Amino acid sequence: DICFIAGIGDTNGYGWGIAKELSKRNVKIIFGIWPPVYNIFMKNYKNGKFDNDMIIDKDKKMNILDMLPFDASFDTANDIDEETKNNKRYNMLQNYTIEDVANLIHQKYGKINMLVHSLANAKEVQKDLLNTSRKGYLDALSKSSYSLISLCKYFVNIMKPQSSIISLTYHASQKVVPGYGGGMSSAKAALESDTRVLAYHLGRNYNIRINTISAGPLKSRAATAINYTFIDYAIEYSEKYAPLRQKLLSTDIGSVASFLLSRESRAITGQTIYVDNGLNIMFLPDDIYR
Amino acid sequence: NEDICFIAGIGDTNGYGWGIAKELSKRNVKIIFGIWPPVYNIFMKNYKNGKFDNDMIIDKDKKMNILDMLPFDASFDTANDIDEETKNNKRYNMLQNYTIEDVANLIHQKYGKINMLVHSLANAKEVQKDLLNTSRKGYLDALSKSSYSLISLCKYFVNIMKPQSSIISLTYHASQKVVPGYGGGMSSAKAALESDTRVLAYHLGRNYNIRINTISAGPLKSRAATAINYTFIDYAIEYSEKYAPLRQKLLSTDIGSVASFLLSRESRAITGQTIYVDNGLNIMFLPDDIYRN
Amino acid sequence: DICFIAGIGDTNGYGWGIAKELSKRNVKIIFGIWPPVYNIFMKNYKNGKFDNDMIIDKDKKMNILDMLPFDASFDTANDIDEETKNNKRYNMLQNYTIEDVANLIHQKYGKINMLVHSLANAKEVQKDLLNTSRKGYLDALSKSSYSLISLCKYFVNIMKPQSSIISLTYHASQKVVPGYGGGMSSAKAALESDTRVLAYHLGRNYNIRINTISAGPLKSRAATAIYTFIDYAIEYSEKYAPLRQKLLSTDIGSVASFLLSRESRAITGQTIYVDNGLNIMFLPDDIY
Amino acid sequence: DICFIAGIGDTNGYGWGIAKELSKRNVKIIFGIWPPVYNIFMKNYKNGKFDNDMIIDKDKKMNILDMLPFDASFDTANDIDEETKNNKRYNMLQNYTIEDVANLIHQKYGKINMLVHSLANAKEVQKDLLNTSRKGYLDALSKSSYSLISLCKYFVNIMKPQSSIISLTYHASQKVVPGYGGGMSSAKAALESDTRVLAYHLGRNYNIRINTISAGPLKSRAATAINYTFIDYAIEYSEKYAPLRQKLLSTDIGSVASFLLSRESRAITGQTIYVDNGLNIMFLPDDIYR
Ligand SMILES: NC(=O)c1ccc[n+]([C@@H]2O[C@H](COP(=O)([O-])OP(=O)(O)OC[C@H]3O[C@@H](n4cnc5c(N)ncnc54)[C@H](O)[C@@H]3O)[C@@H](O)[C@H]2O)c1
Ligand SMILES: NC(=O)c1ccc[n+]([C@@H]2O[C@H](COP(=O)([O-])OP(=O)(O)OC[C@H]3O[C@@H](n4cnc5c(N)ncnc54)[C@H](O)[C@@H]3O)[C@@H](O)[C@H]2O)c1
Ligand SMILES: NC(=O)c1ccc[n+]([C@@H]2O[C@H](COP(=O)([O-])OP(=O)(O)OC[C@H]3O[C@@H](n4cnc5c(N)ncnc54)[C@H](O)[C@@H]3O)[C@@H](O)[C@H]2O)c1
Ligand SMILES: NC(=O)c1ccc[n+]([C@@H]2O[C@H](COP(=O)([O-])OP(=O)(O)OC[C@H]3O[C@@H](n4cnc5c(N)ncnc54)[C@H](O)[C@@H]3O)[C@@H](O)[C@H]2O)c1
Ligand SMILES: Oc1cc(Cl)ccc1Oc1ccc(Cl)cc1Cl
Ligand SMILES: Oc1cc(Cl)ccc1Oc1ccc(Cl)cc1Cl
Ligand SMILES: Oc1cc(Cl)ccc1Oc1ccc(Cl)cc1Cl
Ligand SMILES: Oc1cc(Cl)ccc1Oc1ccc(Cl)cc1Cl
Ligand SMILES: [Cl-]
Ligand SMILES: [Cl-]
Ligand SMILES: [Cl-]
Ligand SMILES: [Cl-]
Repeated sequence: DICFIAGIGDTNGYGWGIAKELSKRNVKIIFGIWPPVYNIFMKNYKNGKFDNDMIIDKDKKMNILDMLPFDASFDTANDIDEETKNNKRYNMLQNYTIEDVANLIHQKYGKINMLVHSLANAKEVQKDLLNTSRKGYLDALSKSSYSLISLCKYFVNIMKPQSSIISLTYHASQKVVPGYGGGMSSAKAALESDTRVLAYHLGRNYNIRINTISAGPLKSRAATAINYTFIDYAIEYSEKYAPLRQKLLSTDIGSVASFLLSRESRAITGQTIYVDNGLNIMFLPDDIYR
Repeated sequence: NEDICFIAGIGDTNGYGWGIAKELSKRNVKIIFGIWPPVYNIFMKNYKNGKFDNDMIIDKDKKMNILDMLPFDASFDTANDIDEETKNNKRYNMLQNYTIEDVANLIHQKYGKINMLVHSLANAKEVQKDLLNTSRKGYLDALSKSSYSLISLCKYFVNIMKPQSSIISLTYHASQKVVPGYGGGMSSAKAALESDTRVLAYHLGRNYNIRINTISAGPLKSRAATAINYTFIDYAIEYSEKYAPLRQKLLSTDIGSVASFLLSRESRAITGQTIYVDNGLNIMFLPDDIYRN
Repeated sequence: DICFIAGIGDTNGYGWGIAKELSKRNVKIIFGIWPPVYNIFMKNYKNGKFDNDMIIDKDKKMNILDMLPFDASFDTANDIDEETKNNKRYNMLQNYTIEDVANLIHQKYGKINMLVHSLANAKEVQKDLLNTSRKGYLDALSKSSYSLISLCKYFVNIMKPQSSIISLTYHASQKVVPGYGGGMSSAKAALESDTRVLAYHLGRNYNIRINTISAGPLKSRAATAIYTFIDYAIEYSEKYAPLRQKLLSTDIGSVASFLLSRESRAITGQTIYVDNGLNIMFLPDDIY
Repeated sequence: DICFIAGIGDTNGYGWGIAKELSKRNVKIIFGIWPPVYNIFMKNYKNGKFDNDMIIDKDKKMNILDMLPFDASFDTANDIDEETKNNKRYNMLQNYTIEDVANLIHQKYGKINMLVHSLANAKEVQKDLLNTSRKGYLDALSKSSYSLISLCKYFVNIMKPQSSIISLTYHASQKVVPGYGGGMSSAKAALESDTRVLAYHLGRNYNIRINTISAGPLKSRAATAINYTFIDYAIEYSEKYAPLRQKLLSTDIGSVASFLLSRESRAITGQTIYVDNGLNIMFLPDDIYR
């Protein structure tokens, strides 16, 4: 049981919660870390900054097999642009394209069992969809949607039959969340549809499964960066109006992904699964209702 | 405390209830069967003749463990709802406490409060009839037995369940897309069960911190399935094994594994949901003939 | 073109709005009027109380072909219960069952081509779903959902091919609306599913189309009989729907009239939202 | 009432069917024609090759207000690349960018009432999703999805009160259609999501409505160019298994588009309306049951 988790930058996101929960099941875990934060992550980890965040309970802490620099906007080394080659954080680093990381993992560890796509990006997220530029829009689809397909395409050859693949989405794909701008809504819409199409292909040709988890709000780094703030309203609305009022943890999403990545979920594929305390089911805020 | 599950809708070892039972016991969850009185005795005779002994094996070193088996009719909420004919029925008279209220109270006396509840049952007298030609009594019977029964079970079991408890039912994709042959208001009853799962999840969540979901299952050759009007169930299985993204035979235990996950605390942020456990066949639009190789 | 419109009690509901819009397209309209309110309706009509409400524009007035008593609880006269036999409001009336009304319409005007189901009922609507009784839930399904099926079964043989059928639903079927109790949510969910299954059977065997309009909130008599629920619903919708305009009964009538016509002949089994776009929204807008 | 129809390259598509049904309600019609096929269209039209296809009934025939070159690849003139600029079919054409045509329509005809998006393109449609390149994918999203956004953005300030917008999508967005490759599934998924997001911003800022029609299969030039071929299979299945067994015509979609573009439909926005003889509602083939 080896899982590659792409899209860990710190201990505050969904990627860390998935790591944690899978570690609970003695899955070996490999982090794919975006190069602009790689060296920072590695320093904090080496200086024990996350040690407390690695604790599960009395007698298991997390065990991280490897941490690799990983940029899912580049499929192969030939795709790396000149702007990126001329960026100091990327220059120390090698083998950070989807193809390169897949080759490295395979040669180093052999075939793996699970894959987590826990990343997204969009230059113009601050702009509403109507005022998003073409370049901004396509950047969102490239980083947040296409990335999954290419990840699947390069990883299928290094995954065993009956492996499982997970991505994270948001309900803004399906119902309007003002503030979820820059084509991110569009990108999550595509990702949930592509999950179906990929499940057909991965199912039939590889007996590999793929699903997506539509998560509720978490104050991760990426979330707080959208412009108190958007995420703060989102959390507070969720905790007020969700069927289950308890605070939503990265690790609640971690448990469901760990189930979807295991053979326990073997008759589930191509699905969007809501791990959001049931908020998605509500139509009207509850205020007046006695 | 400790995990105890009531599974309403076990009439033999060939249905989803038994798969859920088997997967729950795998996880050392205590399990009580709710068995429809018309088939209660036949079930109890086979269980003691050892006829389920082989179906009860989990593996070389594990066997299922059944805490209790009770007569249960989800047609009746209380004793006073029991009609004249059923009273005169000899399959029912030597059996007591089989109304929804009664079985809850009985379970709560013998064992105290439970953690888990599975609704694994449906009935519809005119299932063989198309929806357009299904009578009012036919339609209301389907809704009564397959949809309202879940609501009543919830209502009565809510006060004998611990907080953080979980509830599941089973549904079929016929609710959302047209399956001819799924007659007699069964389609309508699953549509309602899926809608009711959401509304119940709101009320159960806010007031008791209890979760409820439904599993939309692919085809299984259960006793009931073979009672639908080749036969319906054989085409469904054959079609699904041919056209689903995943070609494996769908097993009751595949539903049971997912059920046990939804019933456990690993799914604590999931509620009100319809979860597809059907090898991904729901995601397909057209048959795959021209395209495949 | 002749349309039977089941579920008119007054000018303030969706049925009247549909009637108004159909009459705009020269469709002849037959009202199915629930017996409790039949007398009152015919009295008010006779004394000219609906005369302003019948004007479409200054060159066109609604024309109403007939007004027939109608209770969708009863498939045949054999189904009428003792309580109803003790109701004077019914004892003075005839041919109000689904079977009888279809026969009467067919005997009187021949085959028709449009049918509108604009009705619902549930005795325990004030009770949340969890504390709704079996009798109450089944009542909601019987009156609000099964009634569509039976209306279809009885009208199919007095309808021409290329006919069209419409009912009204609410988004409580698909997303939680607290206060929409009694199993009304369950009934709308069943109606939307049955709309698909009926579309298949009616499509292949009769070349007949059937769809459901999911309407936004309107301050009808039945709505008010449920802040109050309906004023909350309306305020929220007007606060948050993509479109600010007040939702009018005739905005539904306009879509119903399109769906009932040949212009929508490639559309069947569909739930069409006519609600100022409210259904698309996730979160309140305020801070944004 | 004036409608601009983006995506008519011949009389065999849904664009033509919409133009026909709108002309039937005396709407004035402007075509946005892709420059690569603009000349041949103008030749064919000028020679009478479309006269029979312009016949509506006994006494009415289509009346076209204008026919303009138009490429939804380019938002403004500054976006046009040098290869395109030198291409023979572009270098005598002008004002064919999204912004330029909007401004041309405006000064030529004043403000308009209706806008139809009836285009799609994807350079790698013959490749299944998993095997689609990043560039192909983004090209599908750029031409088939982002273009709607850009059309909206440049047109809103040239639209009259009570204006309405439609585009055309396909059910492969929601359920798997093998063969609908190249990220077209993805693009249609984006389009349907974006239709909701646009409906919100357009409704609240401009009281403008936008919907999408999910059409059944039509033997158009674009459909034939995909691939039993893909389209012949799709039509055969639709005609055998739809609740309504009848040939699906471009005017069937035209009729719905006309409605949605009109004031009869003013309480409808952000929706995906299925015009497919009810095929979308079916689960499995019908063979056994009958
Ligand atoms: N946080 C929430 O409230 C929430 C809700 C719904 C969905 N999601 C989704 O969960 C996933 C993770 O988000 P999160 O909140 O955990 O954010 P996060 O900041 O913790 O993780 C996002 C990660 O993406 C990485 N990344 C960005 N661009 C990349 C690129 N081009 N190549 C490789 N990596 C890149 C960043 O380094 C970062 O570590 C995303 O898909 C997000 O859209 C989050
Ligand atoms: N078999 C399938 O392919 C399939 C597919 C989708 C959903 N489901 C659902 O799974 C659930 C169980 O079906 P199954 O396939 O295991 O068949 P099954 O024959 O094993 O289960 C049906 C059970 O319902 C019980 N029952 C019927 N009426 C009852 C009543 N009034 N009161 C109490 N019990 C009653 C019977 O004892 C019977 O054992 C049902 O809800 C069904 O709709 C089954
Ligand atoms: N008003 C709204 O906000 C709204 C919103 C969404 C959906 N709807 C739906 O639209 C339809 C019409 O409702 P409305 O709000 O216009 O209310 P309404 O009060 O105008 O119409 C309800 C009618 O149903 C009739 N009725 C009740 N029981 C009947 C029976 N057994 N047989 C025949 N008629 C019977 C009543 O006489 C009444 O005239 C209903 O299905 C309702 O659920 C209404
Ligand atoms: N034909 C079907 O069975 C079907 C089914 C569902 C949806 N649709 C959708 O309907 C719409 C119309 O398709 P159609 O089948 O009528 O095919 P079509 O060949 O008539 O339409 C495509 C048109 O778009 C033009 N075009 C392509 N790229 C362009 C761009 N760069 N800028 C401007 N114009 C461009 C082409 O010249 C062509 O005329 C598309 O969005 C399509 O996806 C079609
Ligand atoms: O998808 C999300 C949804 C929410 Cl409610 C919060 C954070 C999310 O994640 C992102 C949002 C925008 C960008 Cl640009 C990148 C990421 Cl990771
Ligand atoms: O729901 C089901 C779906 C399938 Cl594919 C097969 C069997 C099913 O179960 C039933 C079907 C009809 C009746 Cl009357 C009772 C039951 Cl338990
Ligand atoms: O469905 C409805 C939805 C809304 Cl928002 C308002 C009124 C509605 O109509 C009804 C609601 C309950 C009952 Cl018992 C009967 C009817 Cl006619
Ligand atoms: O969307 C469509 C759906 C179908 Cl069934 C047939 C044709 C369609 O339209 C297209 C499909 C692919 C490309 Cl590249 C361009 C276009 Cl216009
Ligand atoms: Cl936005
Ligand atoms: Cl049926
Ligand atoms: Cl309620
Ligand atoms: Cl594909």
